[PDB]
Amino acid sequence: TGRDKNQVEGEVQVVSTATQSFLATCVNGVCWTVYHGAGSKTLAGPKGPITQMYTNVDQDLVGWQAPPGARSLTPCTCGSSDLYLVTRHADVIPVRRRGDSRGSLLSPRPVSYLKGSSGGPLLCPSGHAVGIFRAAVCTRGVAKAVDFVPVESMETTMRASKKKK
Ligand SMILES: [Zn+2]
Repeated sequence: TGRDKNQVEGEVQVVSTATQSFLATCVNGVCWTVYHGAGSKTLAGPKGPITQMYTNVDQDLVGWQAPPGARSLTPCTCGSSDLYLVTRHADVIPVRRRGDSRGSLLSPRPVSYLKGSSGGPLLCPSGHAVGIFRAAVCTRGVAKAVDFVPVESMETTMRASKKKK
């Protein structure tokens, strides 16, 4: 079921697929990344291409089966929305969630800098992942608001991995 070797111990893992590179946040023992970047799965685990377990195309999301290769952050809805997002490498900025699919980036920046920041996570002020960046709202040439996938959508995969048959 994928390579999944070498201890990851990382809340967010940067990877690259046949189309591009972006981010994936481990949540509830499930690595979640952005569908508009993975496509035909086969990304890069700790050391080898891993296969995806589920894919919410209607929601543009894909969740793998992370186990001993992921720290997995805590979901928790959090009444407070002072979240924090990290870019492909770091960029720790505070974003106030404006909805389950929207967050207000307190620090506007050129959307080009957010290229690959999608698939990351908006962590509550306590270290709880509740939103994975899905799209940047760029006005003149900088994102003035971040759109992201809801963690509640990850729970549906946990209830049943697609279950087509
Ligand atoms: Zn939380």
